[PDB]
Amino acid sequence: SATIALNKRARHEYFIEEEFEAGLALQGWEVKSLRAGKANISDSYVLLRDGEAFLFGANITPMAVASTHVVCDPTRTRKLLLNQRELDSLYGRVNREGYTVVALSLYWKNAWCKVKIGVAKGKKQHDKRSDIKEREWQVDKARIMKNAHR
RNA sequence: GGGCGUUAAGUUGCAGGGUAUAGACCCGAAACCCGGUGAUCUAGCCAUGGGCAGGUUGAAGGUUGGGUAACACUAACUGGAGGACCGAACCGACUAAUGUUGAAAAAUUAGCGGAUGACUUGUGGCUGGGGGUGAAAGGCCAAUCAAACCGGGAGAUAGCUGGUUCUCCCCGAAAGCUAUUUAGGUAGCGCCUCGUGAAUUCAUCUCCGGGGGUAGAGCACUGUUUCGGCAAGGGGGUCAACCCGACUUACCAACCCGAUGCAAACUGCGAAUACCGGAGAAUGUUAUCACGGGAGACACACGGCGGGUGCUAACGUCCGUCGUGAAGAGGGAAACAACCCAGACCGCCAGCUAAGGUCCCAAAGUCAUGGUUAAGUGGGAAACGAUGUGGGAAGGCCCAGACAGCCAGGAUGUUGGCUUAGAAGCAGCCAUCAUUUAAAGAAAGCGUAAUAGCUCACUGGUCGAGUCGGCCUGCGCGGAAGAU
RNA sequence: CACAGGUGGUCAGGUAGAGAAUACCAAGGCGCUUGAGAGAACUCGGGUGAAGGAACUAGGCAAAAUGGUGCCGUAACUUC
RNA sequence: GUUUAUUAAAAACACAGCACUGUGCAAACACGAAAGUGGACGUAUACGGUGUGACGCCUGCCCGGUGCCGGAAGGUUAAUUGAUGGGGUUAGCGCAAGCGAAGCUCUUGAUCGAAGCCCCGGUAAACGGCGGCCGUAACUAUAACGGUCCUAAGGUAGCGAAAUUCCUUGUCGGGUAAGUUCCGACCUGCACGAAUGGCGUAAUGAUGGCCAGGCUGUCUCCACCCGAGACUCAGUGAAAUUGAACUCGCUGUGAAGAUGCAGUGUACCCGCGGCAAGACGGAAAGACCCCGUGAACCUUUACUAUAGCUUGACACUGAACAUUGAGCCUUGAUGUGUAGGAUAGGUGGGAGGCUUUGAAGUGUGGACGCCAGUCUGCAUGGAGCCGACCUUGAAAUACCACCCUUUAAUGUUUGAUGUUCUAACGUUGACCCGUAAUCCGGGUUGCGGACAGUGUCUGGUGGGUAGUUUGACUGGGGCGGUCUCCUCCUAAAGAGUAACGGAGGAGCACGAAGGUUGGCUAAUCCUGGUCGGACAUCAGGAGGUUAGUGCAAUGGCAUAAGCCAGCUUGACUGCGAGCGUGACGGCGCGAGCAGGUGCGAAAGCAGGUCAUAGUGAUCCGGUGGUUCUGAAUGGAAGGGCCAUCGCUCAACGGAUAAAAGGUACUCCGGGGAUAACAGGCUGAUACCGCCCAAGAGUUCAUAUCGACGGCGGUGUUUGGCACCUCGAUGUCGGCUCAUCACAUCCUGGGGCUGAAGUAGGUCCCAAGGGUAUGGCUGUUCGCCAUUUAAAGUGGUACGCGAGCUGG
RNA sequence: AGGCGGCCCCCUGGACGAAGACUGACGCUCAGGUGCGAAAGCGUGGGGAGCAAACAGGAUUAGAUACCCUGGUAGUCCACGCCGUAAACGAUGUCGACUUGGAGGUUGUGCCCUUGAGGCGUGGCUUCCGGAGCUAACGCGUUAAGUCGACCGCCUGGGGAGUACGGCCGCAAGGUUAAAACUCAAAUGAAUUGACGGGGGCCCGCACAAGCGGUGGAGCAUGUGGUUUAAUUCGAUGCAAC
RNA sequence: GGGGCUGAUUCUGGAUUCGACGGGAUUUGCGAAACCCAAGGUGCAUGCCGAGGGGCGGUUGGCCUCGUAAAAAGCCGCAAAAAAUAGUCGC
Ligand SMILES: [Mg+2]
Ligand SMILES: [Mg+2]
Ligand SMILES: [Mg+2]
Ligand SMILES: [Mg+2]
Ligand SMILES: [Mg+2]
Ligand SMILES: [Mg+2]
Ligand SMILES: [Mg+2]
Ligand SMILES: [Mg+2]
Ligand SMILES: [Mg+2]
Ligand SMILES: [Mg+2]
Ligand SMILES: [Mg+2]
Ligand SMILES: [Mg+2]
Ligand SMILES: [Mg+2]
Ligand SMILES: [Mg+2]
Ligand SMILES: [Mg+2]
Ligand SMILES: [Mg+2]
Ligand SMILES: [Mg+2]
Ligand SMILES: [Mg+2]
Ligand SMILES: [Mg+2]
Ligand SMILES: [Mg+2]
Ligand SMILES: [Mg+2]
Ligand SMILES: [Mg+2]
Ligand SMILES: [Mg+2]
Ligand SMILES: [Mg+2]
Ligand SMILES: [Mg+2]
Ligand SMILES: [Mg+2]
Ligand SMILES: [Mg+2]
Ligand SMILES: [Mg+2]
Ligand SMILES: [Mg+2]
Ligand SMILES: [Mg+2]
Ligand SMILES: [Mg+2]
Ligand SMILES: [Mg+2]
Ligand SMILES: [Mg+2]
Ligand SMILES: [Mg+2]
Ligand SMILES: [Mg+2]
Ligand SMILES: [Mg+2]
Ligand SMILES: [Mg+2]
Ligand SMILES: [Mg+2]
Ligand SMILES: [Mg+2]
Ligand SMILES: [Mg+2]
Ligand SMILES: [Mg+2]
Ligand SMILES: [Mg+2]
Ligand SMILES: [Mg+2]
Ligand SMILES: [Mg+2]
Ligand SMILES: [Mg+2]
Ligand SMILES: [Mg+2]
Ligand SMILES: [Mg+2]
Ligand SMILES: [Mg+2]
Ligand SMILES: [Mg+2]
Ligand SMILES: [Mg+2]
Ligand SMILES: [Mg+2]
Ligand SMILES: [Mg+2]
Ligand SMILES: [Mg+2]
Ligand SMILES: [Mg+2]
Ligand SMILES: [Mg+2]
Ligand SMILES: [Mg+2]
Ligand SMILES: [Mg+2]
Ligand SMILES: [Mg+2]
Ligand SMILES: [Mg+2]
Ligand SMILES: [Mg+2]
Ligand SMILES: [Mg+2]
Ligand SMILES: [Mg+2]
Ligand SMILES: [Mg+2]
Ligand SMILES: [Mg+2]
Ligand SMILES: [Mg+2]
Ligand SMILES: [Mg+2]
Ligand SMILES: [Mg+2]
Ligand SMILES: [Mg+2]
Ligand SMILES: [Mg+2]
Ligand SMILES: [Mg+2]
Ligand SMILES: [Mg+2]
Ligand SMILES: [Mg+2]
Ligand SMILES: [Mg+2]
Ligand SMILES: [Mg+2]
Ligand SMILES: [Mg+2]
Ligand SMILES: [Mg+2]
Ligand SMILES: [Mg+2]
Ligand SMILES: [Mg+2]
Ligand SMILES: [Mg+2]
Ligand SMILES: [Mg+2]
Ligand SMILES: [Mg+2]
Ligand SMILES: [Mg+2]
Ligand SMILES: [Mg+2]
Ligand SMILES: [Mg+2]
Ligand SMILES: [Mg+2]
Ligand SMILES: [Mg+2]
Ligand SMILES: [Mg+2]
Ligand SMILES: [Mg+2]
Ligand SMILES: [Mg+2]
Ligand SMILES: [Mg+2]
Ligand SMILES: [Mg+2]
Ligand SMILES: [Mg+2]
Ligand SMILES: [Mg+2]
Ligand SMILES: [Mg+2]
Ligand SMILES: [Mg+2]
Ligand SMILES: [Mg+2]
Ligand SMILES: [Mg+2]
Ligand SMILES: [Mg+2]
Ligand SMILES: [Mg+2]
Ligand SMILES: [Mg+2]
Ligand SMILES: [Mg+2]
Ligand SMILES: [Mg+2]
Ligand SMILES: [Mg+2]
Ligand SMILES: [Mg+2]
Ligand SMILES: [Mg+2]
Ligand SMILES: [Mg+2]
Ligand SMILES: [Mg+2]
Ligand SMILES: [Mg+2]
Ligand SMILES: [Mg+2]
Ligand SMILES: [Mg+2]
Ligand SMILES: [Mg+2]
Ligand SMILES: [Mg+2]
Ligand SMILES: [Mg+2]
Ligand SMILES: [Mg+2]
Ligand SMILES: [Mg+2]
Ligand SMILES: [Mg+2]
Ligand SMILES: [Mg+2]
Ligand SMILES: [Mg+2]
Ligand SMILES: [Mg+2]
Ligand SMILES: [Mg+2]
Ligand SMILES: [Mg+2]
Ligand SMILES: [Mg+2]
Ligand SMILES: [Mg+2]
Ligand SMILES: [Mg+2]
Ligand SMILES: [Mg+2]
Ligand SMILES: [Mg+2]
Ligand SMILES: [Mg+2]
Ligand SMILES: [Mg+2]
Repeated sequence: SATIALNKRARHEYFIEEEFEAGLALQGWEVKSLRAGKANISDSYVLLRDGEAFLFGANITPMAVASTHVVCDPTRTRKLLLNQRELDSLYGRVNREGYTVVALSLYWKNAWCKVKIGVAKGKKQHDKRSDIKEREWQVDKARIMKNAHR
């Protein structure tokens, strides 16, 4: 009885180029967090290591049904996965410059928990001009509706 | 074929046991309802009268004047508004003692608040009970109020309570089953009576006919579990400490073999008793079922016995089976319904006896031979101790002098290096074999800078009868501290 | 009940006081329907107290103490 | 200011000020069934209802629940409404069945029908409602911060250990020598809050809490004195109580704490004044607690009613016009199956009544208009258009018209909104008159008018008003749980046999999963083999009931009662001796026999399932059969018998067609049959002693503690039992006094010591003497101040109310 | 001075000119005082169409408690009261005297034939240029920020702070007067030169759409990034490299 | 403290994250640790004595080598910090 989660504060920040739809591997005492709607995907960026992708930093919180006692950790290098013909080429995409690949949403389709994947660009950035083209398009079309009609 | 009848003499009286409908054995409710009666107190209200002694405080307005151009504002003066103050009569009831079959079924005493107001008050009219009135407390409406009081249906009703009065004689229960808006009541049965009718009927018991699955027992099986052999392969290697790993102890590991367990929801075993059914002797008031009259009771405790609950705790709970209590007096357990003995027809200044007792209170063995106790246990309770004891079976020393006495010897190797601080036995693991054996410890025990030592272990010697220490026992000592 | 009870209106004398309060008095009234005796504990109503002052205790309840006019003097605070 | 007279003056109530809402005056509302009467001889700046309470600053979010307001397209529906239908009567056909015309009937209820409700918005100064969880900052501290789930929406203005805050005496500070109260702040507000009002606030309060001065018998600790009682003498002279008394102490027993019992100790009989521990002292049939299928009031969306309040029907109740509804004078009369001069003939005869029982041209004013055409009318003419068909699963709008999925005029025909009028009625409008009368009647006129208001019926509404249920069981009640039925065990070897004792199940499934006939016979493990895989299909081997029974558990099963295949229906009709089974109701087992089966050839077998669970009394009604009856006869609308339907009536042998709560305003009947305090009885837990040695303590078990475990004691603390007490012993603390125990707090004696001495530790003895004052708190306890030789642990109805305080 | 905006009536302040007569400095400034004083806000009542904070909803939004839309209450309106701050700006206190011009616009007046809208004059207010001269300049510039006089308030660097205490002032909101410790050494007005603008106009270039090709699709030639590496020896590391 | 509710959108039922990871099966080829024999190739050979090793050390008690007695190996410790792009920013 939980709905589709999100980590929306990335899309108008980075550059998103090509998208991939991963799976996970949940590691022992911490799944009903997602079933209840408790999550933290704050600054979750997949460090590619050993040909074996991991999520780190994300604080999926423990539940309260499972006693909060012999539970696992909120943050853990959780071993992500995804099909070989989709994984085995993205190293050449991501391993060049100040790139990481992030998590996007811990949604679930096909009765099954997921995580999204998309290659990112950088933060040391004048990230202005395509937040400027919006007000150099909306005001422009208002001005030219005014001009063409009026 | 069955089921229900024809084997049936019934009515109307009178006495009577019940059941029925009427209050239905009697007294006893809070209330519910129908008529009535009350607003002399009180609750509000209404018309018409009265009361408020004495002091204070000084509002508004008004002047005499400043103030401005008027106003505003302001100075003293007058004027006396107030749910204003202090404090009488009057009200009111806050605090405290007294008084509580007091003086009074709500008050005295001493302090207290309001006291020209939403006041108080005289007298008189109005408001009716599921109604009034209410600064509204569920307070008040005649000392009574979450529906006043007075008659009536009222003999409301009470499945609950206490009482029910003359005598003798007979028999004599139950506290259980089921079912209950049912647990405290009643019904049907089971149990006691009174009458009728009927059979060796039932009852006790020897032999005989049988079905059991309790106790006890047993582990193939449901399931349990300890250990060895058999044990795959393992997280441990002492050793790589990079390795294909030098691998093996207080480790686990299969359906496995051998042994041992336990057990209400385990049984291939299995009584004792209990019960039903036949055959037979005696015996008893036919004690037995069948019908009929009338019950009572359905709140049971203990005590033993096999058991669920509880802590093998209760004068506990809840059932089985039996005795007693209830419903049972008598004796003894000091008294003490249940315990142990025992059934009170009645009288006797009559004998025998059960249980329990036989010094005295007090009725009887100061009896006997044989023991045990020395603790006033007997006269309140143990895990545990012990040269207290009494008995018995041993076992090893025992006169080729041993048991404690009493006297001597008690070591070289070896301070073993160590590791402490010096390490001889001493602070500490090792090997303590052995030189030299009459016999003597790389040390049994102390100590402190180590020490230095010290005895002893273990023998020799002296010395002239029992020991020395383990079991089994009856009796007993301590542990054994409570409130008048 | 010959009961510390309960009810309204009319008149207010002297003397110190603001005054019908209170005090002592007049005119008028009554002296309280059981009385005598002794001077215990104790109860009630009462007076004062060495020294300490709330230690008492639920809490200064009670008691004590203040108390009248004239004049001086009089805060934070306020809707003045 | 004022209230519980007769225990409560307060923080209660009431007030002015405000906010809303109702009310157009015959008000609105209330009492009275009505007449009227208040409101008010007033008129929205007035009155009623409710909410909070002066002013000062302030009064935030939410309309989902709930109510109220408006709105009416649809759903929804009474009273009326009887069209259709459905079943019996009887003229008559029935030779005898059966159909059965009108009439009276009995039944079913299409159709017209308002409010309400469903629905549409609003409104919180209407009832009310106002969240979680998680993450980072400069590691410490939180988190402005993002995350994301639900609601209608997340408590903002101010406040906050408070009159509210348990844990809690939260923390810190001031006040104190010390402060569970107080005062200030702080947030972590279990469970503050904005008109059931928040935070301030001067003034007052017989007010709640607290601190200081001055004061004192309030106190340490009382002393005299002043009186009235109390005491003796004289006079009068009572009550509440009482089974009876020749009425001692202790220990034990005992419906369990003795003035009476058993033992023992002590006591000359009898007064007088005091004291109040005991006679469970005296009063008030215990009010707390609960059983009662007693009782009262009270509430709400508990049950049915019911005053009112509203909605419609008809009557009181009337006429013309606009709109009507079916009707109401004759049939015009429409017509596509892809088929097509294209507007086609239900059964039926097969082709013409016409043609003077008077047909069309052509232009085109209506109309079916997929332009194919047409229902074409008729405004000046004196006359022949169609029929088989051309495409024919269905031949002509060429020839009857019982006249239709389809439609018109002219009059007739009645419901509603319309409108107007007055004659019914209202007039608590005006004026005159009875007359001396503001009522009443009568008249004059004016206004309103078929509304309104009444009656009967009916719908929605409705704690304003009344009647009552609200179950029992229980190791006291409520709370929870349980209640029927099935098997085991408890169940003590026949049957039976308890608890809120132990573990489970069931409210069905099966037209085959039943029937007979013939067969067939298990899991498990190993070997071998294709994708074979850890367990599939196959072959053998062991295996020997360790599998399976449509489901729980037990007892069975191999002749199988399991697993297949073949047949087709005995999961039969009427009976049933004779038994097991319960109190009965009643469920259970059936051999054998009559009818007609099935299976197999036959002897034989089947009245269910391998058995035990899978259900429900009675009434009340509907259906079918029913030569049972049939209120005079003959029928039947109805009643019997037979088959059979509608219950989680589950509290299951069922008090009703349907039923929750509060009482500390309380009331009656009872009981220790059952509670709270106390007594008794256990004694696990508590406490206090002992026992075993891990070890600590430098070496060294016991100077001194002792983890692992043991035995035992007193009868104190928390608990269990329900014996005594409910026609009543009063219960926490403090104030007052003594007494006893001894497991000792000092004083006293001694031992051992990691005891040098001062002092210590810890046991052996010993109860005779002593055993504190303050603050906080009700407190005992507790904390702390500060003493002290020490400030003992306990029992004694947690000593002590016929002696007091009453916090 | 804020402010003042249809039309009319009533009542009324003030200005400016005509040509005189008139009293003779009665005049100027003014701390404190008194009075007015936008809009907002507050109190009492009213009326409340539109508009429209807080408020609700939709979005835009990485977020949006805003800009946009959709609705909508405080208020804006009236009357009577207090408030007494505004960029209450011409950021220029009041009164005077003088110092060259022009172009307007407003209103009043004298004369000439105004035959017609005409001609030159003196007035009054106001706008725009602009000389002398002054200001850092910007600019003002007979209405001065020029030349002088008469008083009057006001400043002594920015923050702190126009804040706190305290007094007055009112119901309040806060108006009213008005410190300091401390802490930087700049804040600051004009101008100029760059650069930039989601400011402007104007212009270019295969930079743009017009059209043609291939890149990016799979392989394959070349280089690089990274991954591996005893090492694969360095550099080229968006635009300007592969 | 007891009592109820919540423990994956199956809630009396049968996962398909097609999701590179750990463990298993099938298809597959040539090295002896996946397997074996001395003929097809071939000489001074095997082992027990005994002895030794990369500026330096270690392991299988042993991997190259050696004949009456001494010189040379694959991997591990002391050390090229063998961080390559470092986490999301400016200083
Ligand atoms: Mg028969
Ligand atoms: Mg007779
Ligand atoms: Mg009789
Ligand atoms: Mg009074
Ligand atoms: Mg009082
Ligand atoms: Mg007074
Ligand atoms: Mg007064
Ligand atoms: Mg009350
Ligand atoms: Mg009374
Ligand atoms: Mg009454
Ligand atoms: Mg009554
Ligand atoms: Mg009667
Ligand atoms: Mg009676
Ligand atoms: Mg007898
Ligand atoms: Mg029952
Ligand atoms: Mg009974
Ligand atoms: Mg009873
Ligand atoms: Mg008899
Ligand atoms: Mg057994
Ligand atoms: Mg009989
Ligand atoms: Mg009885
Ligand atoms: Mg009983
Ligand atoms: Mg019994
Ligand atoms: Mg017994
Ligand atoms: Mg027993
Ligand atoms: Mg017992
Ligand atoms: Mg008992
Ligand atoms: Mg008996
Ligand atoms: Mg007896
Ligand atoms: Mg005895
Ligand atoms: Mg006898
Ligand atoms: Mg004799
Ligand atoms: Mg005697
Ligand atoms: Mg004798
Ligand atoms: Mg003798
Ligand atoms: Mg000797
Ligand atoms: Mg007097
Ligand atoms: Mg007298
Ligand atoms: Mg005296
Ligand atoms: Mg005195
Ligand atoms: Mg004196
Ligand atoms: Mg004194
Ligand atoms: Mg004190
Ligand atoms: Mg004290
Ligand atoms: Mg006092
Ligand atoms: Mg006094
Ligand atoms: Mg008062
Ligand atoms: Mg009163
Ligand atoms: Mg009272
Ligand atoms: Mg109030
Ligand atoms: Mg609404
Ligand atoms: Mg609502
Ligand atoms: Mg309607
Ligand atoms: Mg509100
Ligand atoms: Mg609102
Ligand atoms: Mg942090
Ligand atoms: Mg609290
Ligand atoms: Mg406080
Ligand atoms: Mg509140
Ligand atoms: Mg509220
Ligand atoms: Mg005597
Ligand atoms: Mg006694
Ligand atoms: Mg007695
Ligand atoms: Mg006497
Ligand atoms: Mg006496
Ligand atoms: Mg006395
Ligand atoms: Mg007494
Ligand atoms: Mg007595
Ligand atoms: Mg008594
Ligand atoms: Mg009683
Ligand atoms: Mg009673
Ligand atoms: Mg009237
Ligand atoms: Mg009621
Ligand atoms: Mg009950
Ligand atoms: Mg209970
Ligand atoms: Mg049995
Ligand atoms: Mg038996
Ligand atoms: Mg079957
Ligand atoms: Mg067969
Ligand atoms: Mg079955
Ligand atoms: Mg008939
Ligand atoms: Mg008949
Ligand atoms: Mg008849
Ligand atoms: Mg029943
Ligand atoms: Mg019934
Ligand atoms: Mg009794
Ligand atoms: Mg009892
Ligand atoms: Mg009893
Ligand atoms: Mg108690
Ligand atoms: Mg008790
Ligand atoms: Mg005992
Ligand atoms: Mg114990
Ligand atoms: Mg020692
Ligand atoms: Mg010891
Ligand atoms: Mg008692
Ligand atoms: Mg009692
Ligand atoms: Mg009594
Ligand atoms: Mg007390
Ligand atoms: Mg002692
Ligand atoms: Mg000693
Ligand atoms: Mg003593
Ligand atoms: Mg003594
Ligand atoms: Mg005792
Ligand atoms: Mg006591
Ligand atoms: Mg005591
Ligand atoms: Mg007493
Ligand atoms: Mg009290
Ligand atoms: Mg002149
Ligand atoms: Mg000034
Ligand atoms: Mg304004
Ligand atoms: Mg207004
Ligand atoms: Mg818009
Ligand atoms: Mg200013
Ligand atoms: Mg300006
Ligand atoms: Mg200025
Ligand atoms: Mg100015
Ligand atoms: Mg110029
Ligand atoms: Mg200047
Ligand atoms: Mg100037
Ligand atoms: Mg300021
Ligand atoms: Mg520049
Ligand atoms: Mg620029
Ligand atoms: Mg082009
Ligand atoms: Mg590219
Ligand atoms: Mg390409
Ligand atoms: Mg390079
Ligand atoms: Mg270089
Ligand atoms: Mg390049």
